[PDB]
Amino acid sequence: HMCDAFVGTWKLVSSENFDDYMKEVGVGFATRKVAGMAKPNMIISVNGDVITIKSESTFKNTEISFILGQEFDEVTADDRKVKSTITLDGGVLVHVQKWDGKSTTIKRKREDDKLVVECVMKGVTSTRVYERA
Ligand SMILES: Cc1c(Cc2ccccc2)nc(C(C)(C)C)c(-c2nnn[nH]2)c1-c1ccccc1
Repeated sequence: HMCDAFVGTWKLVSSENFDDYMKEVGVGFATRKVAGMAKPNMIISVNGDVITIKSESTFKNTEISFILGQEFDEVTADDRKVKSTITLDGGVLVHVQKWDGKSTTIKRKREDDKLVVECVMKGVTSTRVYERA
């Protein structure tokens, strides 16, 4: 219901430093190059306490469905198996992924008519902006 403001279909309109963020995370060259090209839609829906986030692109389609604060297993777009927890803190969806002893955090926030996705690995940050389809 505050989560309401995220629901919808959001198309990528800009990206900054995503290749460097992916490098830091450990994504391989072929997947960086092809994923980097893509123009994914991020589709967010809610049904009760279950939130679903889908990403659809020419590269890969991904889907997670989860309850806030309850850890789950995820397969990332670059085919890594991680343990994820998503919480809603001060209005921002905060997605933490843990794998192989590492961690990254992906934040989704509403800013004006945009959905802004900030990805952080160590000190490398990427910002991706999406707008309503
Ligand atoms: C490859 C990839 C990664 C890699 C990665 C995953 C997990 C942690 C760190 C890196 N990450 C993302 C996030 C969630 C982080 C932005 C996307 C992505 N962009 N739009 N929707 N999904 C894609 C992606 C998916 C389809 C098409 C293009 C890009």
